[PDB]
Amino acid sequence: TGDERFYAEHLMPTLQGLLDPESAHRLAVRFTSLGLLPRARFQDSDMLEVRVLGHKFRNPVGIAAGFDKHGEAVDGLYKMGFGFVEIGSVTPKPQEGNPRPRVFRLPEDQAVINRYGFNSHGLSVVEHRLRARQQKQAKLTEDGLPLGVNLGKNKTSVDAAEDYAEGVRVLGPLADYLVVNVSSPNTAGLRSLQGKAELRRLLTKVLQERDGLRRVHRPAVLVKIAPDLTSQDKEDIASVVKELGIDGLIVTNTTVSRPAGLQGALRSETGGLSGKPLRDLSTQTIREMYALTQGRVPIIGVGGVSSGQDALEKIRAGASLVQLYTALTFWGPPVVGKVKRELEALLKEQGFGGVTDAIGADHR
Ligand SMILES: Cc1cc2nc3c(=O)[nH]c(=O)nc-3n(C[C@H](O)[C@H](O)[C@H](O)COP(=O)(O)O)c2cc1C
Ligand SMILES: COC(=O)/C(CN)=C1\SCC(=O)N1c1ccc(Br)cc1
Ligand SMILES: O=C(O)c1cc(=O)[nH]c(=O)[nH]1
Repeated sequence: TGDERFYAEHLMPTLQGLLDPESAHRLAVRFTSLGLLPRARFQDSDMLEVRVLGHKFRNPVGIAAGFDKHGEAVDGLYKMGFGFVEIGSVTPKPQEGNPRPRVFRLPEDQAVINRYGFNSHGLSVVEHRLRARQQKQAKLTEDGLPLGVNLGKNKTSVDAAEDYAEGVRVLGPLADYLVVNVSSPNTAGLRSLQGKAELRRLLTKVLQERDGLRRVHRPAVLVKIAPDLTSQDKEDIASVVKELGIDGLIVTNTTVSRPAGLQGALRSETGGLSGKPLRDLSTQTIREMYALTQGRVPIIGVGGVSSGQDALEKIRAGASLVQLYTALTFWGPPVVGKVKRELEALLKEQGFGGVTDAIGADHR
């Protein structure tokens, strides 16, 4: 399309030339929340529908956590053509996150590095925001457009599992799925929650809290993992997820690694790296986790998706659904329909009747 070129060649480079990335993000959140978006001309075909996590998803392409941290732009993101929206991470108490600057573009790499540190309006503020559109969301959910809520921990929390439990109690009843984010690289100690003994204790407490919610308000619970895990850590996660009946995995968060070859001047900033250089590390992590779980645990695949091919690679490796964030920085809103159109094309070329038939196809 005309819109795809204009955004990619003119609008987004202009925005980047005028605004630091934090400012640009805030402007984007505001524009999205007001629906000031190009026409999403693409119409989701039936071949893109997926049923997973107790829900229908109109298309498998979602917005990854971090773009709408505080649940301000949900409706605008469905307008953009996402099949599902995930907000957060949300922490129990409000907190400012790290000092500025804390996000960095690597345009030569089609990558970003961030160290926001869980800036968050907190559970109460987000609860009230979601409550104001709760039945609008119920209708969307029924129509195949579900909502996820991603939960974090405050910086000075003295009991991580209690922070997560509080999130389950407060936002659980407003979500179609919850995400226990134990993979931010930007909160000290947080990734150690991925260890076997810590995850089992943490997850058992999360699941108990969830199961105490009334049936119509009881979300699926997913765990979001890092791309930097050891083999032992992956095996341990898979074991715990099976043991406890965790509903799904989100694979992956940003990487603390710096793959060889990065060109951006800002490559050595501290934080998590996203976008193109994370792509195949994330696809590989999906593949491994799918195998370790016997294909029985739904996976949301994320990291470096900016085309239909990238989405199909993750689906074929084991993802039921995919998410993207960093591709918007570079391509803007038209990227969404681009992914979807390309994905539909490739599915037909590869002889799949729909997305569902492609899930895990590389393992067979
Ligand atoms: C600026 C920024 C902020 C993020 N904040 C969060 C977050 O609060 N919670 C979370 O689970 N992931 C967070 N993420 C990670 C993304 O959800 C996603 O896992 C990652 O960026 C890989 O996808 P991408 O390459 O399409 O950006 C963030 C990513 C970026 C770029
Ligand atoms: C001055 O800023 C704009 O014109 C923007 C952007 N943030 C526009 S114009 C139409 C549009 O879609 N956006 C936009 C919205 C979300 C995102 Br993500 C990127 C750009
Ligand atoms: O720093 C953050 O808030 C954030 C960054 C990120 O890359 N991942 C995440 O889970 N949190």
